[PDB]
Amino acid sequence: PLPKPVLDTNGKELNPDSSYRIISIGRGALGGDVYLGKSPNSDAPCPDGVFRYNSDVGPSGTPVRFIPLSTNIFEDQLLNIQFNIPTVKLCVSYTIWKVGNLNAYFRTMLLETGGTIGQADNSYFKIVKSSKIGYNLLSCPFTSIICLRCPEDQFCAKVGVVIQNGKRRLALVNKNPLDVLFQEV
Amino acid sequence: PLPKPVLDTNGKELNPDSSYRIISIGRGALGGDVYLGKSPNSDAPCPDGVFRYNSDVGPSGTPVRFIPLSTNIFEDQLLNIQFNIPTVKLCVSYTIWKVGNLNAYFRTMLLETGGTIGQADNSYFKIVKSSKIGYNLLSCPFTSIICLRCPEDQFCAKVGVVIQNGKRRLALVNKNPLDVLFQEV
Repeated sequence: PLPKPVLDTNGKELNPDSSYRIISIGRGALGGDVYLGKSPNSDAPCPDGVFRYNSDVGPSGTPVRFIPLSTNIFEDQLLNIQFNIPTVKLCVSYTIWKVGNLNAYFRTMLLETGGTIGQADNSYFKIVKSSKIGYNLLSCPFTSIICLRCPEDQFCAKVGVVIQNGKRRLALVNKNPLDVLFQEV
Repeated sequence: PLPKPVLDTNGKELNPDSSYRIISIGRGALGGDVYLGKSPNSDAPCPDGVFRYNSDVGPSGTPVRFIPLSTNIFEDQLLNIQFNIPTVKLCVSYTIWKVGNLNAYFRTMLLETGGTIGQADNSYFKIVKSSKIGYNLLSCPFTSIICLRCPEDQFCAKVGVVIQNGKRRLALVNKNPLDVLFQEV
């Protein structure tokens, strides 16, 4: 390869200082965009959970920006994600996407906000062409730990959805990842 | 291969209901056995940290047992580890080895007790021949999550040591893993 850029919904390359909604390929009740929601069982003072609505015949997603290593947004390269919105003074920190501690009930890690930019921690994701249609999100937590004999020595897993309190919570999964697209604003 | 068994310090295969000390190949202040210590900053009611002494000219390690998938203890197969000792009624749970949440200061996960047996969670380890001399411990957390294109789809990392409050705390590392041996009791 060369590095392959990630594309808008219209075809335009992704711009580090434009904001996009993550939208789902599914049409119907089988669809709904990514948004920032309050976690049913969080003790954070801010909304800190990454969900997606139950149907696309409702609100639009919360817009996000992407922050690559540098300098453009390519497929298959570590990058931060961050909801791009106004927030109360108390919540400015709870917008940068992050993957949380192991959750025993779901047997996986959930996506939340409260991460950090440009640090080898739990805030690094990847975009990749899906297998069905479009793109998938990947989570590469623990970049700062050698994954033995793994591609580029890194742990990576597919982003998908679990049902937490009847809402759709984004989480690391094994089957059925969330196929998505990126609609500029 | 066939499956290769793990050996005692005397040569005898490892027995699921015998207990061993994890001892270090280093001689001197360069040595010290694995033990169960109180974590300087834990809010657990029980000692819950996996350390190793600063010199071998001191106390002996806390003995452990091993619990394989089944039925014997081989190299390179998921297995639980558990300090095999008497405990107050309140602490019976804080003996089974486990790897903890990401620690931001050390940029890695630390070893603690409080795990569980026979469950695809944060309590699974592997034994493997080292590269220098003897054996190493491996940590395979998140067995219940597909590691993309990884050997057997699993995240694995080398067990080693960080210095937490001047004591030696076992942790996942990248270089210099802890070379160990197993001395029956």
